[PDB]
Amino acid sequence: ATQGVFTLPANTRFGVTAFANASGTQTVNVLVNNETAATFSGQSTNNAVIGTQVLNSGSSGKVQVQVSVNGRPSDLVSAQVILTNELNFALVGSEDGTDNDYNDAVVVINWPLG
Amino acid sequence: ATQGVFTLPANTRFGVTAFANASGTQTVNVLVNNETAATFSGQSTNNAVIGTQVLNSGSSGKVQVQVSVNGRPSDLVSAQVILTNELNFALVGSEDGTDNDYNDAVVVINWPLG
Amino acid sequence: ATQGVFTLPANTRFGVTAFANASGTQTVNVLVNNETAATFSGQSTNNAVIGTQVLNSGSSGKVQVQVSVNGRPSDLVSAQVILTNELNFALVGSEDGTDNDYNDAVVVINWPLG
Amino acid sequence: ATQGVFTLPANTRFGVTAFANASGTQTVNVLVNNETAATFSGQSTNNAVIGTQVLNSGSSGKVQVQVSVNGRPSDLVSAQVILTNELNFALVGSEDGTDNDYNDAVVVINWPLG
Ligand SMILES: CO[C@H]1O[C@H](CO)[C@@H](O)[C@H](O)[C@@H]1O
Ligand SMILES: CO[C@H]1O[C@H](CO)[C@@H](O)[C@H](O)[C@@H]1O
Ligand SMILES: CO[C@H]1O[C@H](CO)[C@@H](O)[C@H](O)[C@@H]1O
Ligand SMILES: C[C@@H]1O[C@@H](O)[C@@H](O)[C@H](O)[C@@H]1O
Ligand SMILES: [Ca+2]
Ligand SMILES: [Ca+2]
Ligand SMILES: [Ca+2]
Ligand SMILES: [Ca+2]
Ligand SMILES: [Ca+2]
Ligand SMILES: [Ca+2]
Ligand SMILES: [Ca+2]
Ligand SMILES: [Ca+2]
Repeated sequence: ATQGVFTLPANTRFGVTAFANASGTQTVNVLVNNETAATFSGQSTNNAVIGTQVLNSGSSGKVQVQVSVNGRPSDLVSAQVILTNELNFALVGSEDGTDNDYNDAVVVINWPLG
Repeated sequence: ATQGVFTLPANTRFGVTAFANASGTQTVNVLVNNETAATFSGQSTNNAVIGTQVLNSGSSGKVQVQVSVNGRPSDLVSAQVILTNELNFALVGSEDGTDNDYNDAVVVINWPLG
Repeated sequence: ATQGVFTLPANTRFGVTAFANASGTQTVNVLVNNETAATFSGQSTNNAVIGTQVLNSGSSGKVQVQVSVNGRPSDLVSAQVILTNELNFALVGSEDGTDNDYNDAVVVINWPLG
Repeated sequence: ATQGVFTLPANTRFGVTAFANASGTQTVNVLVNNETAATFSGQSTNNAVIGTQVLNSGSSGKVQVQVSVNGRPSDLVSAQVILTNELNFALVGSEDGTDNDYNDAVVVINWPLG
């Protein structure tokens, strides 16, 4: 099943934050309406924030997260959770190797802001 | 129902990260085994990452999040999600006022690390 | 925070199913646009399905679950989960007593159908 | 990533419930410790409960859901969500074709019971 793709309300600002837990350098791309809107890279085995940004979901609301390590696409897991019918999380884990911890890059998207 | 209380794996490192989306200055307290282990604070209406820290869940694994604004406790919502039976997120929203956006302080706990 | 309230896409069919795990008879009311659209009741300590039905979310998409036992509303917990950006679950637990297992009536709403 | 595999607490009763939304007849097999413990089959495009049963997670706590149509395995998605640190839902969707609604068989596992 496709993972790392989310439909947000149109024209809405959202936060995106990435963490690293891996020997490999993680590259996280965030695409809005199929175009790159943010890119974070970094290396940590201690959950360091490797980037945070606020983006607008645009006319389509389509947001996609991709993760790669030295060009090799990571396998992704994802889901969206909504609390009290108001607060949205779109969550992504990724695996760059064999241990299947799926934390090598972790991406959190949250909305609404403000 | 009680919110913002999570049972983590014992003796295990986790990340805790807080975001602010409010006019009021937020204070987030993270308790491990009923003792304050981290405090974050800030003021942003644009998702500032007011704190992020790696903690150990200790012998009992009990982790609790509390949020206050100028000394008044905020109302909390929370849940835990698990992806691919391995990757864990404990999620907290909080409301300091009347609009019920529940994003005034947002806290994400993630494990495992490394 | 309010619990058991969900915004579905407008005019969309959804499933609603309730289970019982308690000594007392559970009455589950499902409201669409703030009117009772279905009512289920039954008693089980073994997760019996006490009702299942297909409903339409109507013009507003507003769906609410309420649970009553022994003449009093139960305390509710809830969340919505979306898998692969397609499959939606709106989940409700409820507590009628003192043990805080929150399973006394469990309600599952799922969409889309077909 | 692997989907449809959950680790439950050992020796614990849980509910498993399957729904169908597809032209193809769905077959759902629920494995406990790698042996089939329940099986449900049926065709519906209206969310029929093609089966619901109480099982015991046994010594291993390993529960796996498989879905097929006339022997052809469906693609699975899944996640687990925990409410108020107490109430567990393990969720499965499945896709037997090309439209990616992932609702062709939907399986919900809930615990604890009683
Ligand atoms: C050496 O192990 C670490 O690094 C690899 C490669 O980045 C990760 O897959 C793994 O989960 C660990 O974080
Ligand atoms: C002025 O409104 C903003 O600030 C208040 C007080 O902090 C929040 O409750 C609200 O959601 C907005 O973020
Ligand atoms: C005809 O379309 C229906 O049946 C196919 C095959 O079962 C499903 O994949 C699809 O989602 C619809 O439910
Ligand atoms: C048999 C018992 O019945 C009620 O007291 C419930 O609140 C308990 O959770 C338990 O199910
Ligand atoms: Ca890894
Ligand atoms: Ca890792
Ligand atoms: Ca607010
Ligand atoms: Ca706010
Ligand atoms: Ca109870
Ligand atoms: Ca009960
Ligand atoms: Ca399908
Ligand atoms: Ca279908």
